[PDB]
Amino acid sequence: SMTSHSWLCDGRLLCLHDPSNKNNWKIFRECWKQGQPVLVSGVHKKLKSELWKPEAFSQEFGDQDVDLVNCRNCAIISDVKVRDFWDGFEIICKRLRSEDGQPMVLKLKDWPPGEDFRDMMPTRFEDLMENLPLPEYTKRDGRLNLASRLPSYFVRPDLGPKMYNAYGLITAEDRRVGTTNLHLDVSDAVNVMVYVGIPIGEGAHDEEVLKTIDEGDADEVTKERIHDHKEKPGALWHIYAAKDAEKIRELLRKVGEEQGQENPPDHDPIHDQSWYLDQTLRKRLYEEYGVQGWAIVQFLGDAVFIPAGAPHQVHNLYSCIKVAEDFVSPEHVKHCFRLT
Ligand SMILES: [Cl-]
Ligand SMILES: [Cl-]
Ligand SMILES: [Cl-]
Ligand SMILES: [Cl-]
Ligand SMILES: [Mn+2]
Repeated sequence: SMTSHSWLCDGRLLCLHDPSNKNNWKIFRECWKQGQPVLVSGVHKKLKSELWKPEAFSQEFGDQDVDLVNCRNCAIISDVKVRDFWDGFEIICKRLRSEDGQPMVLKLKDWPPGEDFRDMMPTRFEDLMENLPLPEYTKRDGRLNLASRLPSYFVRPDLGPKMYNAYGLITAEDRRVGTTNLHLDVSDAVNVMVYVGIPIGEGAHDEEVLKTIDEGDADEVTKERIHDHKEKPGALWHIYAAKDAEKIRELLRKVGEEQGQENPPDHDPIHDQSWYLDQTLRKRLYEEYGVQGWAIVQFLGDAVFIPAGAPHQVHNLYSCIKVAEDFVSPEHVKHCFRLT
């Protein structure tokens, strides 16, 4: 039977089932006011799927110049063509190679650049913004979005959306690396999985995806979504409550010292965006600092709501296209205020 919602993370995570339900706000707002993230499934079924394929991004924009990042080592690959990224998205043999002659795991940096999404891709912008869940919170002019209503005493987000495009991580060594490192934002965000590309040529790395989710600390209901429904899994997230950020800073300052980094006692390891919390660091955060997170697997069409001030990291299981919009909910406006 169709249901309004379910729970993940052993009851700590709301999952809404109908992205366009005019009553979602009544369930959402009680979880959101406590500083929890929220998951909304099924947004892919509202979108024009032909607008979100990698082949169409290559055909229409392939001649633009861009930089990429090598996710394994943080190296920047300067001033290449955007088709060099898209044409290897799903076909491994077509990927750029490192000196070792392996195909690289790559992320496309800042594309479309700055606030240009709307200008470059007007039809995609319409399709996304018209189908965001919780529209009174997430639309530019929604009645519960304060982004356009605050004076300069508050940090206001840029005009979005922002696109996040990157290959999936592959090997047992890759399990310790991020697509996006641990960091926080002063605004609220909604991030949608609009496309998941499951490769071919070295397509058979299905078993290291299972070990990654297991060791990622995912719940038994999330493990059922794979085996039972055959939905396409994109990315493994870890999110932490805004109130735990300083304990996470304290762990990461201790670890930097142990690893002979040399840093002033005040420096901000979260703001540096230089860390990925692997199984060892997550266990140490729980045991030694008493901090528990939410481990979330974002499938095709899932929308992740990230609260202002919440530290978070992302690890792509397969090749993904994500589109995110920032907003300022009244519940969390404290987090972008410039005083006390
Ligand atoms: Cl809060
Ligand atoms: Cl467009
Ligand atoms: Cl709403
Ligand atoms: Cl990063
Ligand atoms: Mn982010």
